[PDB]
Amino acid sequence: FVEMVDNLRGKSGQGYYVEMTVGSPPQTLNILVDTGSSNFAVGAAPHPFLHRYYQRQLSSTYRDLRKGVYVPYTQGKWEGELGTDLVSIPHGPNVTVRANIAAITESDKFFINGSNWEGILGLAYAEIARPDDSLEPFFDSLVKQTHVPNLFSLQLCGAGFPLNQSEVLASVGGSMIIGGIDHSLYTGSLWYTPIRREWYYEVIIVRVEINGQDLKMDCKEYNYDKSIVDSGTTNLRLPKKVFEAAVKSIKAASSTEKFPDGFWLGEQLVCWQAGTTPWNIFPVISLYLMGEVTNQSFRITILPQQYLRPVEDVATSQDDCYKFAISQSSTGTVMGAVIMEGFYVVFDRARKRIGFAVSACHVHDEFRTAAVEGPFVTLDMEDCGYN
Ligand SMILES: CC(C)CNC(=O)[C@@H](NC[C@H](Cc1ccccc1)NC(=O)c1cc(C(=O)N[C@H](C)c2ccccc2)cc(N(C)S(C)(=O)=O)c1)[C@@H](C)O
Ligand SMILES: NC(=O)[C@@H]1CCCN1
Repeated sequence: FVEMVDNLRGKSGQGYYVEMTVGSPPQTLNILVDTGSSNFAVGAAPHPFLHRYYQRQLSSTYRDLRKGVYVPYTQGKWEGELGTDLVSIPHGPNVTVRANIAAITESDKFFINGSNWEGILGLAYAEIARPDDSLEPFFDSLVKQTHVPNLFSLQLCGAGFPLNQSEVLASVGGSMIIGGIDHSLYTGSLWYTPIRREWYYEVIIVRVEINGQDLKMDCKEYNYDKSIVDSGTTNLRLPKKVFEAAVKSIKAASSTEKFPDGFWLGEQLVCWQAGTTPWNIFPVISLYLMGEVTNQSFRITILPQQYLRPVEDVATSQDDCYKFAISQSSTGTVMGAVIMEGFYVVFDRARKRIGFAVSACHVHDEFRTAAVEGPFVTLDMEDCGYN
């Protein structure tokens, strides 16, 4: 799928987005790819952080549904008006689809200054779309209206170091292959875990390790409430109990250096002289997921290069600085960009499963690399899922 390879732009901490056009004549907009929601929405009125926005009055194909819509996210929220219009993806399959579109009229802490995206593409299921499950999500409309296979895959590429606005604009930020899988985006084998239920892209974690050492918690604690794959979330987010235990372990593994509590809470950056970041003192983190085969599991392992996110501390500073991107949640585990930047993730909706393979663009050093390995069968499974 050469045509779609490299169709994403973006950065760590900012958001990965794809170019789409809406209405007639086509209006071009950068749309954030978000597997943590199911609404297709675009800025539709002026906003400080928006360089452009959808102008319904200039689209001859716009259809006003005369209904309001409200969408609150873990971070940010917005309000808008529902309609439908023709939508296309310049660097995706060659099709045009009539889709539901939330025209954003008011928002709070949703749009990000300097992000370059103006809308969001909720790729999860109807069950969680607002106002309710009757508002057909975009991917669903795409599959019903075309011959595109009911599957998409994502490769989000972090850089390992900061990028200014010009570099971010002139750089490839990943690929979103619509309807298929591109072997050039990963190495090794693709391991699949079941989509537990079709609402969020829900999965079940069966074990967690920090540098091979078992966190040793009841696996229900790992999925307490739920565990999901969310490309629209920056961090690897963990339930309070798991988070406290994981952080105590990461601290113990990296104790040759002491960091303020603010670092561990993600409130302050840590910096080292240019090129001297001590990646090796930080542990790798492994999450074991249920396999498709009964009593079988596999694990995905990330490196500190995935969980210590680069941040530019000023313009002529000779320091490499980062923020700890693992934080706590009171709404289950959220495998955000920190996990996704390490793997090629296949959302196989047709077979209700998610595949993971080491990403061809994941960041690493000469000594360690991200990994996807299995199978494991000593595993004490299911009672791991929450109810
Ligand atoms: C179904 C829907 C009504 C609710 N579902 C969501 O809220 C889900 N998350 C999807 C939203 C989508 C979104 C929200 C705001 C701006 C852009 C997209 N994402 C978040 O809620 C979310 C986004 C962000 C975030 O900054 N996302 C940006 C755009 C981003 C940067 C880098 C990579 C990917 C995304 C952060 C966090 N934090 C919780 S954190 C500090 O732990 O990572 C959460 C999930 C938490 O259930
Ligand atoms: N995310 C990006 O901007 C990529 C990563 C390396 C340079 N381009």
